[PDB]
Amino acid sequence: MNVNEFSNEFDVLYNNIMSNAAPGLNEYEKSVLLTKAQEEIVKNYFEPAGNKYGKGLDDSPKRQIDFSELIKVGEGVLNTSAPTITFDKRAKVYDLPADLFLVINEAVDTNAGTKQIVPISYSDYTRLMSRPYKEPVKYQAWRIITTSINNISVELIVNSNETITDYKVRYIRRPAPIITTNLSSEYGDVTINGVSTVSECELNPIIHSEILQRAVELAKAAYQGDLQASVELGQRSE
Amino acid sequence: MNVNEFSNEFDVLYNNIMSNAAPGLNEYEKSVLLTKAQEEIVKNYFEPAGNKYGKGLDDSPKRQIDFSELIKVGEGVLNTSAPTITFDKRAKVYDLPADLFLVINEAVDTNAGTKQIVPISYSDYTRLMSRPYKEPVKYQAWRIITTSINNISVELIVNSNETITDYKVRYIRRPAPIITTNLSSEYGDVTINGVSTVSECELNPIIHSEILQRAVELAKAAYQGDLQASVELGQRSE
Repeated sequence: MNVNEFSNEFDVLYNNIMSNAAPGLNEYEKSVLLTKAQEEIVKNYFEPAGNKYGKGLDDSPKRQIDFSELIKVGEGVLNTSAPTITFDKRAKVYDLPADLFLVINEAVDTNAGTKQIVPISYSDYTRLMSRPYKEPVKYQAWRIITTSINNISVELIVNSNETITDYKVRYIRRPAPIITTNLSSEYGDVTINGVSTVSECELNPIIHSEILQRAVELAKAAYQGDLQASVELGQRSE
Repeated sequence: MNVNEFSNEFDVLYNNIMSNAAPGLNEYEKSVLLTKAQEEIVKNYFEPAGNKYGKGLDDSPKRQIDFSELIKVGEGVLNTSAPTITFDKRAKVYDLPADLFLVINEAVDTNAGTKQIVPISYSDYTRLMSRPYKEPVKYQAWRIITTSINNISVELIVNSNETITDYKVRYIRRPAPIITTNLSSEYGDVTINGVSTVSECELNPIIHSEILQRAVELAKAAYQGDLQASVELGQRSE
């Protein structure tokens, strides 16, 4: 659905079947609600417990087609420019892509061979560093996040006696805003996420209906003005 | 089969087929279990009562070929370097090789010809020195272990008016550890028997599968962790 279809069809649902019976939303407000709705839909359909089916990213064909146009593969760049301090002796700091939303697969190409990266929690790190050897298994590497400035920096703790030659990251790209008009034309300097012009949906058409319905629900709740409605539909913001 | 194949097939037999797969083992853990299994298999197979067949070192072609790659022949060094207190006034002290696991044959070349060394027990020593003669039979010599520091020292008793020219010892060499990967680490160098570098199995490939099976059994016994498993699988340490 083009942006013009998202605006026209919001009023067949929010505005009492385009009857001007409900309050009436500007195009900036519709754009804001659509952007928030798409963020909510992505977050809910990612986590299995966030949706109504109990199914996550790759738990059904529908979920696979939902995130199909967000999945991106990018390389990490060595953060040798800044001589920071790492928590681990053998940690090579790598910076991740800027348009990163959620990581789902990471791999590192060493001289010994490719090794799947395990994002290791702060408890497992303390548990595995209390042992004699203190290295990953032969076919894996660890990863912990470190001091990050306006980006995402990750320490790659690969086994000693090995050098990192590559670092591939497969992640969900940050969705672009949904904007139904040139905001600068009538609204002075309002931006949704830094873009003031018409922005289409960068998602598969399968979830456009989901996003529009969530936007309509959010609009109706924000206008009913009840605290109860706001807190109830705020549950699904995550 | 090389160390890589030990580790790969160890994973295959341990956790790559099991239904509710357990955490994979670190290479230090795998090397430890392989070395322990190696020593256990050697000790089981040297003693007939230690294995189900009732067959010892040389009781079948398989048992010969098992230790074929572990047999070594050396010479004992006369221990006149420093003074010492021999239990028997007419015994010459000799030092065995450091890498000695088990003695299976000894022989001494005197001026009166070669003589097979019979390791006499302490009760046999007491019985034999109660007789009027107190010397070995024609074509043999007697032996008892004496004060040993850092290596076995040995007291040889030959007939009167006989000088020893050399003392050959057919023994079983101490098995070298099986280490899958260079255990060098920035957090601390760990060793199996004092060596951190990669170490292949220096025994015949006929028992490599045997060592792997014993390693898997020990791994699963450790995984269970109850006193029962440790007690019943410690019976085979010997």
